[PDB]
Amino acid sequence: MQGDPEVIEFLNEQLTAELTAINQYFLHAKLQDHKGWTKLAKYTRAESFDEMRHAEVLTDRILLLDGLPNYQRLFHVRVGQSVTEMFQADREVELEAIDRLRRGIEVMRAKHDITSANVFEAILADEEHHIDYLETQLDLIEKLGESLYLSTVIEQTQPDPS
Amino acid sequence: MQGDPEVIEFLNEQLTAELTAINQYFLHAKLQDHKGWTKLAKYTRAESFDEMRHAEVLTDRILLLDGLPNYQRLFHVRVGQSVTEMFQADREVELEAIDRLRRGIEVMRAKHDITSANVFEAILADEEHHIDYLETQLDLIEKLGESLYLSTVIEQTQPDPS
Amino acid sequence: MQGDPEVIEFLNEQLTAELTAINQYFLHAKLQDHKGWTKLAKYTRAESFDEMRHAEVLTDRILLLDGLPNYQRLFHVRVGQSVTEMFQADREVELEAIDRLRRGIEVMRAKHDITSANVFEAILADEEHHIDYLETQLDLIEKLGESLYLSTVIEQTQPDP
Amino acid sequence: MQGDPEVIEFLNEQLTAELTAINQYFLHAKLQDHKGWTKLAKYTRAESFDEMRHAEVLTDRILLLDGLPNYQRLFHVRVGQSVTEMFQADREVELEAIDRLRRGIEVMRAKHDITSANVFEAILADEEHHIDYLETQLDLIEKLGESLYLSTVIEQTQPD
Amino acid sequence: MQGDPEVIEFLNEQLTAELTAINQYFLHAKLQDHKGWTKLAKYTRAESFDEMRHAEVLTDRILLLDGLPNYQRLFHVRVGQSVTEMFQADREVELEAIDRLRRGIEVMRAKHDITSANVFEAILADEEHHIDYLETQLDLIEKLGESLYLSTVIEQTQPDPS
Amino acid sequence: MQGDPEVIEFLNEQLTAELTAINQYFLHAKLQDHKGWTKLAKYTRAESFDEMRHAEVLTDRILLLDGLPNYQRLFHVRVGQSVTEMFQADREVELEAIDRLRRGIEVMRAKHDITSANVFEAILADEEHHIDYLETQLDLIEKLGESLYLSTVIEQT
Ligand SMILES: [Fe+2]
Ligand SMILES: [Fe+2]
Ligand SMILES: [Fe+2]
Ligand SMILES: [Fe+2]
Ligand SMILES: [Fe+2]
Ligand SMILES: [Fe+2]
Ligand SMILES: [Fe+2]
Ligand SMILES: [Fe+2]
Ligand SMILES: [Fe+2]
Repeated sequence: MQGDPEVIEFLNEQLTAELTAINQYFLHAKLQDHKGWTKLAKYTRAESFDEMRHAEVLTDRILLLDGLPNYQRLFHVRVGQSVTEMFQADREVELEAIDRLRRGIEVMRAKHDITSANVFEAILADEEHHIDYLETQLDLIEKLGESLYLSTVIEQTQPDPS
Repeated sequence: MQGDPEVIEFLNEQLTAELTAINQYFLHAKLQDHKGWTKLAKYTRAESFDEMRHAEVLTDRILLLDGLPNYQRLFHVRVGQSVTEMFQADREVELEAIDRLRRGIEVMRAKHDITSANVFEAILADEEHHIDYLETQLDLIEKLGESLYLSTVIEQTQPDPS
Repeated sequence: MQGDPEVIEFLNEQLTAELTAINQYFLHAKLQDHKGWTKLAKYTRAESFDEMRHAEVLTDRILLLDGLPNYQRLFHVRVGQSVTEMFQADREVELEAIDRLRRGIEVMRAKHDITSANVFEAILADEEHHIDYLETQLDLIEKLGESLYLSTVIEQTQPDP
Repeated sequence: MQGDPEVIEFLNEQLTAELTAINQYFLHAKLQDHKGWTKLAKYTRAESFDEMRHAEVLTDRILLLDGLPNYQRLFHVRVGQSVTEMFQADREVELEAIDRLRRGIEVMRAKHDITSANVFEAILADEEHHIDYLETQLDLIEKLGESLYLSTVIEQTQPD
Repeated sequence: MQGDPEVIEFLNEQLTAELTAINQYFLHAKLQDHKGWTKLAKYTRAESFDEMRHAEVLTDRILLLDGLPNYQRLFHVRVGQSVTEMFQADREVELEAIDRLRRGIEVMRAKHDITSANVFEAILADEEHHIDYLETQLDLIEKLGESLYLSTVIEQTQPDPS
Repeated sequence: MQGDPEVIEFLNEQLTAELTAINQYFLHAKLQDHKGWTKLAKYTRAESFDEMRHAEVLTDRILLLDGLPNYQRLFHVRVGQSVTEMFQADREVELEAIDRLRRGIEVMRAKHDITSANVFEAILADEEHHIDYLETQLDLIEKLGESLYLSTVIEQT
């Protein structure tokens, strides 16, 4: 039971993209946390955890196919100062991810392999949901005003009592 | 046993510093309470209690060595009318405390003492966290605007543990 | 709606006296705790906390009338070695407190003000109770002696039961 | 409040080495779980999570000093097929980490810094404990024999 | 990993001192209980258990660093009759421990190892606390009087139900 | 009340032997725990605690007789690197202990003391039980083998 080499390379590329997503999301979460912004930090921390779960399932599937996952390669990492650059870079990486997912799902369904294809469209759906969230928040910050919007994520108003 | 005068005088100076910090922070919390701003008052109250604990432990340490803790003399306590200048004053007294503590801990580690060096380390860490929070707060208020930021604290607390 | 000066410096001076009292009481409690006299330390700590509540409410009232609280100045703080001198110092402090509080309460009661007078009889009642306790303690120490009283108060902090 | 270049660069190097260690531990854990050595898999997962928390505290400290942490560059990672070589790779990365750590702690204590010195002290202690575990396990495996140890570590109690 | 025998011999000295201290305190606790003196016996029991824990940490550290823990060497064990000389002997034992631990901590921190330095710091703090207790109780028994002091600890009852 | 010198000497020798056993058991327990043989370490700590309680009751009895216990002096302590040598060391120290116990029992019984006889009987029974356990482990290891015996006791939790 050996998979095709193109299947292995597609899984490896997706795994590399997931690792880059993990690193970028964690570094961002730390940046917003240091800036003091709380809700953004916790939401992106949850997003990073979800990406780690995706990496888990992908590496299990590729390991079952009798392959050697490569944990050495990593794509480029982008950092900015304001929230707009955060959202723009995240949108870019998710867009390239969706393109790769669509190509991979098409070819995988073409070349008689399904379970890998199934986890492919699962990751596809999750990432398209994340893109929708990112796009709607980008629109909201564009319309609302940067300072006025950021007045929302930060609040010290005794949240402990409940 | 009995301690050499250097450690005793450094501990007494530190005691004076934390007494000044306690008085300054309590007055800041009370004045913040009068102007209706709520959360800042409770945060500063917690800081005041932390400084009270620091003074208590330092007094215990100095009294262990058969010294004479001084409570007669204080430093110059200063007051502000708006948020910016009291934040600045807290930062100033904090920087002075950090520099003096670093010098004393170095010279007193050089003269055979660790336990009091350890308590100085603890005070250093707590004061460093306090100054980092102060600096982040100052940057946020300068970026966002005094009025808009002040709008975020006045009400809508709702402490209901039950 | 702000009050006249005479009331405000009366309150500010009373606050300074309270701050000196809390510092002296805390120092005495810490010393007696180190020496091994535990129950005395507990009582002195309770007294110090009550005096701190006094200071807090009194400065709240000072701020109420659009005042300018000052924390810079302090009265004299005295220290002792045996229980006798500590108790005597506390007695002198309390005597000055009651005298000055009475003069202040009457002088501003004669000037169409009530709430500050009210907090003043509250403080005065507390100080009268405290001076009563210190007086009876000193009298009992005189009646019995020194070593026996310490034997009564001293306890072994075993912390193993 | 800004820190010196030497301390921040030491922090960055340690963070990078630790991230590589996290990745390596996770990889070995997954391969151990694949072949049925479940107990080793649990142990490796616990160690990887501990390294994750250590990296989190390290990046918090470096970001405290108006630093710029890097998650881009990594060091080389190695993999193994049997227990002996993977254990040896673990031990050697631990040794290099502790050596760099001792040099850094001495330099920083000379350069008037305390909090970072304390956190490197804690990390040094934990890596000392972990290297002790690795060495004792390697010696036990050597004495006992590979087949018997593998028979010991097997679970085979999968519910379905 | 291997150790330079300086730290090994310092740890062995501390180990032997701890063992002899354990024996001394255990004997003194038994004797005070025989005299009917209860609370002193309980406190000595607790501090003897503390010293045993210290010895356990010491031997754990010496075994970790690839040492050979020697338990054959024992220092001098001395006894008394009244409370005064028992307290005095405890005081001098603590003083010797403080001095030896001081020399060891300085010389070994001058040798690029700090973990055993940290455990030495903890032990030093504990011993300073214990010697402070010894000094204060000796001073109070001197001032108060011996028989009147012993009247405070004696109690006439059956074996206390724990 | 006043005891006889010979029974006091026997009690002191017993106390010294118990202290030596405490030392050897604790050191052996730590050595075995450092190598991952968990269950043996746990049992050895249990035996050490038993020896401590035995030493404490012996101290109580010897102190009852208006005598002075001995703590400065202790017997020789022996350590090994494999399981067999420590097992034999425990066996031989227990053998010499049981011999001295029997002799002291006879002499002090002839010297009219009674409660000491009972406490020596209790310690005798416990030491005999420990000897039984040691011999059973020894011949089990001998017949079965070093490797498999070490394998069946490691935990790695
Ligand atoms: Fe994660
Ligand atoms: Fe994904
Ligand atoms: Fe402070
Ligand atoms: Fe308070
Ligand atoms: Fe008062
Ligand atoms: Fe690491
Ligand atoms: Fe014990
Ligand atoms: Fe100790
Ligand atoms: Fe025994």
